[PDB]
Amino acid sequence: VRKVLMICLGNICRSPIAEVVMVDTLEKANVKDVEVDSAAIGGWHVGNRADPRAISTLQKHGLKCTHIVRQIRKQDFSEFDYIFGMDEDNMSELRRLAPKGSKAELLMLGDFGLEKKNRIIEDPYYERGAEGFETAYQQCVVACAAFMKERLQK
Repeated sequence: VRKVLMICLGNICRSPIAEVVMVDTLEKANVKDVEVDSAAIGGWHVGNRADPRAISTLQKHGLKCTHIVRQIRKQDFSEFDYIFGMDEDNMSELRRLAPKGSKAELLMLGDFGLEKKNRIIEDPYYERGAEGFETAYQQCVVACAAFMKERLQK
């Protein structure tokens, strides 16, 4: 099995969408030997569910989110083949957390598929509405497909 882990700062807005979109993306491609999970850098929301705006955004697109927030752990860097951050702050945090020489490949999700200017998946939490969740969703749809096609399907 190949294992993919989506990471964002709190695991209530961005990475649960990326996790759900990746699973949906694998399903449409009939790729069955890839497991997907998500987790948080920080611990504020551990035990909670995704942001209501993330849940509603996925529903809008016929997807469901039943994920429970957990925090990343060091053994993640030995269990997962691919660990994805959403933005450059994510990448810095993952770099400092990864045990040197651990097997996980650290990638930023938007380096796949998107144009350069659209590669950062921005934290939507502090906006009023859910527009920032929809754009994260659109980005994940493009990025996840491209990653799957290049790296997972060769």
